[PDB]
Amino acid sequence: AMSLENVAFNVVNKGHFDGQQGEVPVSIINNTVYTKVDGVDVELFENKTTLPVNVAFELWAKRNIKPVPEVKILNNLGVDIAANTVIWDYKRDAPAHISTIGVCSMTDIAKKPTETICAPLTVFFDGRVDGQVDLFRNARNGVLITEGSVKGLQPSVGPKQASLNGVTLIGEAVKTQFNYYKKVDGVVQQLPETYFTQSRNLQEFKPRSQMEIDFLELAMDEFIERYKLEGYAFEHIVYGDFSHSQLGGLHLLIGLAKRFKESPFELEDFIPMDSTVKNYFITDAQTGSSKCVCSVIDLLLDDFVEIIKSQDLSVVSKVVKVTIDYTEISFMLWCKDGHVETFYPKLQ
Amino acid sequence: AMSLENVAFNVVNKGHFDGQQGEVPVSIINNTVYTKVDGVDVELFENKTTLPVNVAFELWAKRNIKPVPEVKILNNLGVDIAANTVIWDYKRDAPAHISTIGVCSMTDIAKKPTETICAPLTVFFDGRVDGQVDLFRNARNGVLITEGSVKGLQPSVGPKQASLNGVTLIGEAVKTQFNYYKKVDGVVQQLPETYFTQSRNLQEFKPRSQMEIDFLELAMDEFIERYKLEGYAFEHIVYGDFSHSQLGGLHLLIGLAKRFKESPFELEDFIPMDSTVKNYFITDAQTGSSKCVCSVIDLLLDDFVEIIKSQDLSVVSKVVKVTIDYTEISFMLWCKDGHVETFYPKLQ
Amino acid sequence: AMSLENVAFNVVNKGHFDGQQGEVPVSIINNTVYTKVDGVDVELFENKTTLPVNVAFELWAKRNIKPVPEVKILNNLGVDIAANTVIWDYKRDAPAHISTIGVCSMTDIAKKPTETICAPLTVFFDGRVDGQVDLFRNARNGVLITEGSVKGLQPSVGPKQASLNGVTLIGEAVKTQFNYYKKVDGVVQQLPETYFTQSRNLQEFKPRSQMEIDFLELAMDEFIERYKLEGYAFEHIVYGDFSHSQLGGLHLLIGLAKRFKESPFELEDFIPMDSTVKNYFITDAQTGSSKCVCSVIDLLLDDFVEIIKSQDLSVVSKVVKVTIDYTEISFMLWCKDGHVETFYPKLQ
Amino acid sequence: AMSLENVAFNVVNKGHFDGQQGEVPVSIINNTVYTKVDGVDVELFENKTTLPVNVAFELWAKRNIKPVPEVKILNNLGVDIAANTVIWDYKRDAPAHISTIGVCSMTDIAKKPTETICAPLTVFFDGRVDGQVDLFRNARNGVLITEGSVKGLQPSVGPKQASLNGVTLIGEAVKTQFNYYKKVDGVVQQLPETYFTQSRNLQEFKPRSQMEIDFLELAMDEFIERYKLEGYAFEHIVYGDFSHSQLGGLHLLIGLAKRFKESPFELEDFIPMDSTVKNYFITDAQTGSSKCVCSVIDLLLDDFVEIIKSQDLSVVSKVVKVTIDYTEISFMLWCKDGHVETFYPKLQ
Amino acid sequence: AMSLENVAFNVVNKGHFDGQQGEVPVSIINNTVYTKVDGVDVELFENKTTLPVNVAFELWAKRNIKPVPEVKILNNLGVDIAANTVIWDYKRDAPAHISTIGVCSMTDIAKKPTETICAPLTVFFDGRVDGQVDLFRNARNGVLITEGSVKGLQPSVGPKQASLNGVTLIGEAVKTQFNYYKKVDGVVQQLPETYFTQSRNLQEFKPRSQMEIDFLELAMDEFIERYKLEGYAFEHIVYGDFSHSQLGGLHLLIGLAKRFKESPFELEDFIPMDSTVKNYFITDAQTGSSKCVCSVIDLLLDDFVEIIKSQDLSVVSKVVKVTIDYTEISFMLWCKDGHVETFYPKLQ
Ligand SMILES: CN(CCO)S(=O)(=O)c1ccc(N)cc1
Ligand SMILES: CN(CCO)S(=O)(=O)c1ccc(N)cc1
Ligand SMILES: CN(CCO)S(=O)(=O)c1ccc(N)cc1
Repeated sequence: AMSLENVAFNVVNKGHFDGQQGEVPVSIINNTVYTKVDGVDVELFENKTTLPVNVAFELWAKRNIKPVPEVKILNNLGVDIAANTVIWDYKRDAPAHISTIGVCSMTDIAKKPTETICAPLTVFFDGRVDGQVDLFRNARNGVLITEGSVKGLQPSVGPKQASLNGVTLIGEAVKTQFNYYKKVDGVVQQLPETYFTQSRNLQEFKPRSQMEIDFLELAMDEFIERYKLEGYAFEHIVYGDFSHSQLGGLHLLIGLAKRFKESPFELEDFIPMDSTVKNYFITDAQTGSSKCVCSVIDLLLDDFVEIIKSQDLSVVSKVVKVTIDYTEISFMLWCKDGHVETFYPKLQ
Repeated sequence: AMSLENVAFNVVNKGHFDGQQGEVPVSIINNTVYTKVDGVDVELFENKTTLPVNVAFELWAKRNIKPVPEVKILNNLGVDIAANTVIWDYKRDAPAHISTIGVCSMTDIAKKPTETICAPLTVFFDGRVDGQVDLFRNARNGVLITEGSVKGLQPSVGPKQASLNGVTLIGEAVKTQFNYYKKVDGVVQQLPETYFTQSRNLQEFKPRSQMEIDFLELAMDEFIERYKLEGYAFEHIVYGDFSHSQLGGLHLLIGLAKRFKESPFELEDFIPMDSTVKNYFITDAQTGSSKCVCSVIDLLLDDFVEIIKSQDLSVVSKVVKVTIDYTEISFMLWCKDGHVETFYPKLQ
Repeated sequence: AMSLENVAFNVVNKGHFDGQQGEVPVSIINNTVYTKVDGVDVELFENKTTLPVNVAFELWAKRNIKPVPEVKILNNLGVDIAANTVIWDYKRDAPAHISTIGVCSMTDIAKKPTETICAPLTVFFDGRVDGQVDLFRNARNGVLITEGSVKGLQPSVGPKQASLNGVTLIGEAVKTQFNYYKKVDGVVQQLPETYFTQSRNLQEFKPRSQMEIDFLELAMDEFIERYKLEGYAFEHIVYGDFSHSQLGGLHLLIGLAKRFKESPFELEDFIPMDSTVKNYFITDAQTGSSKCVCSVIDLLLDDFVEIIKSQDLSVVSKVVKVTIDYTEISFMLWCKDGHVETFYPKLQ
Repeated sequence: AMSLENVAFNVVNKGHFDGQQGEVPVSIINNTVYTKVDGVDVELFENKTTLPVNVAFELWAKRNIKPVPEVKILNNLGVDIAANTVIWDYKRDAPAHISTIGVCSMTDIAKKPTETICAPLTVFFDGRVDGQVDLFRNARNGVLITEGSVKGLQPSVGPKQASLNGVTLIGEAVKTQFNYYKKVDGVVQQLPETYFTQSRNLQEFKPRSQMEIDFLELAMDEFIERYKLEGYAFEHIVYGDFSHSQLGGLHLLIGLAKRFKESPFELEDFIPMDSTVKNYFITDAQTGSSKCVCSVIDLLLDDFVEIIKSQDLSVVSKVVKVTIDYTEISFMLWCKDGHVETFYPKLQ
Repeated sequence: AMSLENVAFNVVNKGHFDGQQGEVPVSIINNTVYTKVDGVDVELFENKTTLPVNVAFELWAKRNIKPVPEVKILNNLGVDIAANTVIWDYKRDAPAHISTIGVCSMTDIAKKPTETICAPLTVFFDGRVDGQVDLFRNARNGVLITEGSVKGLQPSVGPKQASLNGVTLIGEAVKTQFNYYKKVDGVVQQLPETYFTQSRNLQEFKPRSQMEIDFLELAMDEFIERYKLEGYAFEHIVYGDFSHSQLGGLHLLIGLAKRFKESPFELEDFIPMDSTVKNYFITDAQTGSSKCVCSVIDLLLDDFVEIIKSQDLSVVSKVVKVTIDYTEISFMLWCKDGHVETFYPKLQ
């Protein structure tokens, strides 16, 4: 017996939709949901989605509040819809998937993921919910996550981190590292060897290796010497070049974090979504050096060093493909006289 | 157990709110309420009120679908709020009253009209509903309607006509003529002797007396002769003068109806609401004669003739007060040499 | 090379989208599309849909401007989406279908109806367009219309009338009568033997048989005598009973049309969409007789007479199923002592 | 001392802005202006313009309520802005001009038309207002209207009709025929010899000559015989051809009016504005004959007959330029063997 | 002579409404008020309220700019409306009270608090304004604040802190500690013994006692030992337990502040309003420990220690009622073997 007033009752009393009975008075004005509290309207939700205000409110109330894969991973794995949950995309303030299965009457395409309407879609299944591993076994297309082993199915160990209510974290009190499984047209796929992005923030960046601790503490020249990175263009690629009007390199989040402690800068996130590679229009406040499209990836510095050291440096320009977050990322490698000139996630 | 989905269910299945159980999918987008029918959104309601879309939808669904007094009568009697019903104002596409009593959680000031919050307000009671005559007896301020006598209470016979779902009519299959009662500060008040407006439309005007039949059929000079109206300025007041740039007279709806059959004209209803006297910005299409504020009243021609013939015609200008629809309507009477020059509902 | 400015250019210069090249200045403000003409904004489109303003504008510009089946027929046949066209629903001022195939980048689920995404959906195909009959042969689910025979496919002759730019008409200069075909799960289905609604308006109703001419011209008692309709409750069912507060019968559009010439009435279309059976909240202006849900069907009077005369009148109450516009319409037949009491399209 | 509350006070008490002092409570919600009357909000204005709601309300309140030139004439004369008035465009429910001179603080580019900002703009002056003829003499660019002669200035007699509060009419109680004057770059320009459109409606069309009376009353073949119109394609051009899927001709409003009495049709006004030539997407309800862009002009039939009879009929195709409403209207004349095939206002 | 333009003039020139004369050009677009400055629109106000944009703008301009009681106190005391002022609720960006008395024509229910309409409402009076103490003496229901003594009335010393333009502070240059008085149905009430919340922020929390200084500086075990808090579950209740998926305890703002210096966390304020007890959906970033509804109260640690040490610890579960900010707060006390297990502000 779903209703706007009941969804509102649950939000007010439980912090989210929890299947409780009850109603609270609600008013909708433009794209905002209010509730009456002692005779005054209190805002419960502001719709930032392209869905109707009351439909978006319900999907937000019915969001998954357990640690879930980051939307970038789900997208990279080709997920179209989730089974009996809503993956809320906090970077977009909107549902990660357009349609639902057994969640909301307005967005439901089916009540159960076994309906023939779901057959052409990659359905996301959560092995932590009863019967979901079996639903994955019967579905033609799907992605499954589990905390433990699945008999007969060989796993792909996912990232250490997961999103819990919009907070990306490596769980200590909860499990955030999942086993990933995928099926295309009934066949259990073999997921590829992959690197993972670290999902760190510029403001609260923390090193996750001795190489990363040395990058943030040592001076540019001490570091490049210590890790035998001469001829690998880390001065340009990682540290960044701010001497010309166009900002040079600066494609790794750790290099942006090192710069951030000294001089601030503006990052215009012109396509605000979760993605393996992010594009920013950067303006350096100290120098005035800027770049319209600066691609940034948060790889562990050790992983980036491994990737750049595993390339043939004898060709002027070439595309280097790297599996990161299960997807194929194309990089542009530019070399001269056997040394790197630049290496960046290809803008295509 | 009120809900948006339940109100929508009742509208779809019952044509209005009928206390039935059930829910239908609803989407709200801007000021419109839609419901999903075979996968497509079908509009159920467009909010034209100053209330939130879902609140206005509920009050419209909970509107009184029995013949009820016209909003002009309720306003003239000082009604602030209705008891356990919504009087819908079809001329404004909005509730006739701001707040409610036992109707909607968002607009309710009380569940029962006996709450101390209601004491200062003139509450409208409907004697056709059980216990409402008693609630009027216990209310400090109120207006009561009934189909018959209430022991000890001196009645006031109201208009022949009532509004049934926005259609003003004199009932043949339903009763539309009510007894009216009013109380101010605990004391039953004697309602004045009053005339009533006829509530006719310009497009579908019908005569309701032999004098009105003679006005519409006979020529101007022979009607004035037949009814001894020489010196009463009916040529100006009722027929209208279109020879000058400013349109002369034309203050009785019957005169506008007679003109309408011959030449069309524009009536700009610049304050669109139900009222005993209406003001229009009129432009005559045939002549180009116009008036920014032309006050119009729909009195039965016999009643207007009686009012104008009961005036002392020896003073240049004076205010003539007439009780119409229970309210005092101030007219401006202008005379010269014992004859009427003009008589119009005085523009306040 | 689709654009808002290009769609606007075509609307301004061609009256609709016609694949022409060019751009005109456009401004979007709230739900309205304007274009600059001699320095002033001229409204081109007001969005009444639940789609974004620019998306709805494009689908409306790309509407089918040839005679097409009425949305009620397409709905009754289970149509989900159209192939490479937009069926515009003029009764809802919105696209008849949510998604598109090869029409608009925002609403397209596929470019060609052969994509696996379309397989579960009943796709509408138009045999008047090259290659569409073959696409129907290869589609898993679909409805096809043609002007003539398709080799091997057993036809169903559809209604005489079709919708041309929102005008329902029986074509004289264009063909409006189509052959209909349907497929479910790869199998051509035999469409049932069916009656068709006449799609007439109350305001401009025209008789289409001598029985209908006799109904509108003759008095009630002599029409019933002439057509041997004694004991068939036409006085209640077709003519309508306005003597009580609840309006009796009045379920055939011809009966509403006969009443309309004499006395006006309000029809509140509370679910405004195209459907075989329509529900109205009716209020009779002359009597004040009303009904919250009055189901109305526009059958040719001869067809209704045939249906009611083909029923067993020996049971108190029973459901009578009739195929109209390819759908099963459930009627409620009430009898007493071998005579009809009432017969109405059963309110579901 | 301009204010929203003061503009609202004037609208409520005077029917428009009349420079009166006073304030009324106002509420603005979305694009609508309301005022409180006996505790309920009454709508005063709904913004249909691309200007802010309160700005549009003020310009509408300050509209010219005297007979003024039709917007099509002002546009054809190149008018950009009006001096100390607002010409309200009733066909667009918006101001005819973007900016103002001495009217509203939000839209004013100047307080007086003599400011240097106005010099490049063609300013409209009204000789009926004191000092406006002199302001035209001192303005670099402008259009002037007067009721009589202006010493030394060679006049142009304009149309018989003018717009009074949105009603186009030939004045009997007011003057609607003006003398027209124009200046470009300080130089008074000679306005061309011109025909005028009649500005009639399809629904209330009235003949304005014996030829027009004969067109509406006589049958096609006898009207063509009586007025020696053999070989002039009036059967196609004026009467219209509804035998094929594409509607033939039908370019004169009188021909559309003759057709309208017999069979109804839909005219989709896809560019809703005032113009000498109008374009409609027409669908004939009786036949199903239609045309995406059907250009229509309301010329007096005598004037159209004069234009078509003054053409050389010896060339296959050619552009015929005719001055109508002061603008050059390009027609397309198609001939074969010395007889007209078609003649239509050329679609630009 | 109130107006939108005048309110805007005052905001621009005085920072708020100050009764000055003058007007500035204003434009309203959707929910925003702009003013023209050198030909460009500058935003003055964005409506976040459920009132019309211009009405909300006026009440915000007319807000009380002196230190005033926090809305939580006024709510706890049952205040319905303020006398001749607007208490602006900065936590909701809306007026604290729906209606006004002598402030704005759109929201005024009366001009003076002595009107009979105000009789059933608890009116807030400010003894710092002339005549307000006397108005409290004559009002049936009310709450009065003063800086000094009121003859005959015994006072209730309120919190040290007050809100000055949305900044909660203990005044050094202004007086923020008021004497509170209340009247119900004409009778001067005796306000109860109460604790007060401290109204501190998590980001800028400052200790206000030696116990609070010791809590923030010492380690958990040193503190619990020093203040003899063994068996009082401060490890769970105040410090917080982050070892399990559900976050344990953490109900006092000081404990959240201590945690905040070490590890960040997300507090989803799902009912954003001023209240004695606040509810947050908390997610701990370091551990991933979370709780949908975590009730938080900012009591001085000494006050919380006093409350928990004054309870009978012999019952498994019981409701403990504590007067905080004049209202009764129910806590849930859970004990086992004479020791506290948990104590939290009861979620009811
Ligand atoms: C409860 N209030 C005061 C009534 O004593 S009110 O909410 O402000 C209000 C309610 C109804 C009307 N008609 C007007 C104001
Ligand atoms: C692609 N999708 C599922 C279809 O297999 S959909 O986008 O959610 C959708 C498309 C069209 C209709 N009619 C309904 C749903
Ligand atoms: C002042 N400006 C330029 C005029 O010289 S303007 O504001 O941009 C403008 C004013 C009026 C019209 N019709 C067009 C543009």
